[PDB]
Amino acid sequence: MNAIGNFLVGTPVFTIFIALALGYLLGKLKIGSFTLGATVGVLIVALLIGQLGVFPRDTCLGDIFFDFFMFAIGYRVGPSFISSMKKFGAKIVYATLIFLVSAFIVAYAAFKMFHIGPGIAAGIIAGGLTQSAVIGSSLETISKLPISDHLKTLYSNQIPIVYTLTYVFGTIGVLIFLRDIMPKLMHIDLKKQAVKTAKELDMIPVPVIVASTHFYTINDGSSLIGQTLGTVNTKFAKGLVAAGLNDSADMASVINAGDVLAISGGIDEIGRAVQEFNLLEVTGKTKAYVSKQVVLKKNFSADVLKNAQDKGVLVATLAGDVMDPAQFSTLKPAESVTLVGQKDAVSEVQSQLGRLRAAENIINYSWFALGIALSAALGIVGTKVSGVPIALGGGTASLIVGLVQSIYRDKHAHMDTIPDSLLEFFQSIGLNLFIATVGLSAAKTFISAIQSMGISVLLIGAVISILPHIITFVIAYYLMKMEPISIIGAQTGADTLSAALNDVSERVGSDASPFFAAAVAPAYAIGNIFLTLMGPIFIVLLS
Amino acid sequence: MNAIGNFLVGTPVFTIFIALALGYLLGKLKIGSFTLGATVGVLIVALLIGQLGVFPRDTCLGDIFFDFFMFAIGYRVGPSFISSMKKFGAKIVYATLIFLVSAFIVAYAAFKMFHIGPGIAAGIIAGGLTQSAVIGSSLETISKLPISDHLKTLYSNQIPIVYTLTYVFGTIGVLIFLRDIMPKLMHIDLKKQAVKTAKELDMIPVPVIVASTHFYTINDGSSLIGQTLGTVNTKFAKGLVAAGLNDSADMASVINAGDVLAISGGIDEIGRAVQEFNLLEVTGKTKAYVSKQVVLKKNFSADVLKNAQDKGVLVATLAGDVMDPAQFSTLKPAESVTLVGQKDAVSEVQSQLGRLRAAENIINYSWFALGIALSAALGIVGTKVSGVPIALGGGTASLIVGLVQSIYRDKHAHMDTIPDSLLEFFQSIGLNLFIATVGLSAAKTFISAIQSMGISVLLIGAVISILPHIITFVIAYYLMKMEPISIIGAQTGADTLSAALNDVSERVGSDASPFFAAAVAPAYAIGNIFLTLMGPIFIVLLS
Repeated sequence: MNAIGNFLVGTPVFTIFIALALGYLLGKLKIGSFTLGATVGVLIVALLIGQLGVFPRDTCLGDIFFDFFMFAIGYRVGPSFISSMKKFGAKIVYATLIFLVSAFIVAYAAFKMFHIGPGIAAGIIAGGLTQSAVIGSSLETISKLPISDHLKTLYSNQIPIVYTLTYVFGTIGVLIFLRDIMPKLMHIDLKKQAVKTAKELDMIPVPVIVASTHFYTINDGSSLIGQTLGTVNTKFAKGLVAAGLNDSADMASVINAGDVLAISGGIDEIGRAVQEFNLLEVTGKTKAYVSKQVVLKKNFSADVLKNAQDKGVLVATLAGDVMDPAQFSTLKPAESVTLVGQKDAVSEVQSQLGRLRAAENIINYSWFALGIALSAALGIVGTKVSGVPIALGGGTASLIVGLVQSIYRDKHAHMDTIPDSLLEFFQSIGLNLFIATVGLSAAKTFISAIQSMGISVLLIGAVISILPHIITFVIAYYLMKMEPISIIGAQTGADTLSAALNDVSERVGSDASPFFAAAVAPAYAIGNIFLTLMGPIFIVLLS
Repeated sequence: MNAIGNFLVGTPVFTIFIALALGYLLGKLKIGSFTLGATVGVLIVALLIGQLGVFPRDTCLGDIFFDFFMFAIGYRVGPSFISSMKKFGAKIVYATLIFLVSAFIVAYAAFKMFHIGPGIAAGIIAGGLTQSAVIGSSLETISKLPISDHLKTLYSNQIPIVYTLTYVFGTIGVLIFLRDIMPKLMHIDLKKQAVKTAKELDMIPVPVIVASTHFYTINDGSSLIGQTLGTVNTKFAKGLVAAGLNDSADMASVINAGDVLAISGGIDEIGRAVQEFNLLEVTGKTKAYVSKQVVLKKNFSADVLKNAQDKGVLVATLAGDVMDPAQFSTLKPAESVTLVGQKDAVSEVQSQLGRLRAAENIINYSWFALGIALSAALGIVGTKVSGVPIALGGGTASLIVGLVQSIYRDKHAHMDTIPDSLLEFFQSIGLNLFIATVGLSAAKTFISAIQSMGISVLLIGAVISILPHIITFVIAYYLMKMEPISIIGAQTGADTLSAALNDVSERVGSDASPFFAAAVAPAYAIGNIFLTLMGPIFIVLLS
């Protein structure tokens, strides 16, 4: 099997993209009502592939794709972050500070009970709590510690192996617990509860009747013949604007036989007018009638918005449904109205109302590249506390950069934005590629550590990974009376388990995935910082 | 400036994603009617950034993104490749074999005239003809050559520097020549000529009247009252199918007052029926009426397709427009029909006609990953000819894999496909990232080679890069009577200038970009192979 092993280690792209192809197929497997999922299928396939030969750890593609994934989450959760935090931000920050202290207490108790060594303790924490930087901080701390050189070398060798052994369960077992067992224990369905919580806020509006233009043709003998376009437009009720005879929006032309009288507004109102006047619909071939999206200026005038109907343009909300005139005063600046009608009339009320909103299909390459560059530059930033180095790291820096960038773009919508399909693809493939890389990097060491310290360390790692979640769940749900989706998001952020984000978001759906990411984000930063600090203090205490 | 240089070299992601952000902004600059373009803006910004400090060449992100770009082109050009090759494939293969021999003749003549050394000759060819593997093949050949060790070392040192000096002009000047000067010299507009050539084939159909369902409400006193749904459906002309009273598609129910009579078909025909019966349109709230896309089976029955109208389902082409019944016999198998109507009736005729077609919005992660893995595995393949190693390489292997994968997916459409927006984003960012990486890698050597061999080598490289294009253009347009877009595509493929693909495709537009890529692809492979072989023979001849 030396040929297969040599080929797989020689070509890294082939291995990481053949573990990402079979991994998804394995994830699509459904047993009963339980689906393995893409992340668990990739972490299972990558280990088996990595058993074939030795694979060095690749920090060149995996880290960049993880940065892309974190930026995708931060950009997708941008607009709703403030609204989510105003409702549930202090509860989440009080649940992130309970999981961490509970994990500290449980780890200390187990380590004291089972006389666990310092290196094994730091490896177990780094694996079960799914924080990789713990190994580096522990290496630095054990280097500083005044111990014998042989003991320091032994601990520094023990740390990576225990981390690799425990990390396998700390990604599958914890994810299964907080994704399948947890909703059942809380007597709720993840999808249903997330949708209901998102409906409690203004996230998912009902589909609205879009207001459009129909090119009706006037037949001879109609009562509309012999009357001006302005007269007919005034005679029409709200939600029915005459956009102009033929291709002209002038208000003084008379309706002679053989002319097209384009009518804009809602479907039911247009149908009532059609039944009233016995008009015949014709699929008119004209490019002079359009719907534009206008971002209102800082001092948008109410008079022009009110009189756009008189000018011949239908004003509507961004969704597409026509809005009541009383809403005109209510809405705002920075709100995006939609102007529907003739080109000449829509290009003037827009000129007096604000500026055109950029469509979602266009991709802002400069915006995306600047976001990635600033994410890297901010992840560089760090500081040392009590001789222990900490930093924002790729995850936190990318999350913050995505948040601020999306908020700025939402505030000023005249600039283009990265499409949601692209953001979803990056969110999916970025985390899965990182999981594949780390699983391929650590499979032989995992099977080797099955033989030595195989059972005790694995079981203690499972206990330290599972028990804090249980106690924090009991405290939050039975005493702190949270909502289930907030509990799950706060725990996922506190544990710093990025693998759970993709799976829980895909089970929730795109409707409340922004709510889940918003719940995760504040917990994620505090969990990252405290878990990074968790290793060195444990090493100092135990040894 | 040592702090800035150290930070930029230390963080590679920051540098390559800050040269990709300012690069696009510089590319958006428009002077007169000439736009620099994204690729030239990135190659200009990256050189200035690379003058700050020394940057090692990164083959980890740039090569993978180039593979992604080539796969994106190969997948986008998949379905139309055979149709394009049947019309213009031999002309393109006869223009790829003229550019290469012309370049050989011109390079040999210039090298003999100016007593150009072997290493400088190989570097000039590798730079002007934009083929990087030439430097490696030349290094191997000069290693084999029985020359003095000092002379071999001198040539091996000279090759990279001359390549770096000449590569700057061989990407900007040639692109400008074949993108701006060439259309003007051919008295055609690139966009207009490409659109006309695509219209000559069946690529861009005119927008078609989509056939939909309108939920009309029957009012009291209507002539439709007292008649069965089947009777009304038979009384309706072609293109008007009664999809069922209320939410039931049964053919025997009578039309009582207060019922919704959903009518499916074309807008103008529905409007004529509305004028005939004075029906009132209502935005009915029902999810039981849908349009599905059905891929016909190998033995699709004509009888069921003909009688779908009687059953209560409108059959239409994949575009959306209703089709004539005589077209039913014409168709097929593998053609995708569209069935519009009630859920119960559409889920049965589909069951007897074939299988549902997968929507474009869904992304096939397994398909994409398998494509990338097979691209890498095929790029591994190679062989040696006359002691000179050649291989398919990333470009050719990825192009072939994308072609075959897209053709297979088009043949069997029941499986999902990678979205076109994602393919476009990869095609854009993949090449630009590679350009940024190579420009950052070679800027100090470029400015240094400005001082030594600054003018003569640069001018000879420009001549060898430009003149073969001119003579092959004259031969093709004035004697071989080609079309302009085919000439441009064949030259771009023969020169193996992947940087021109993105810019010419973006100027052409998405309408005929598949035609341009199809014209490029066969030229690209032969150009790659012959340019790879071009170096060693020149070294052997000159020295």
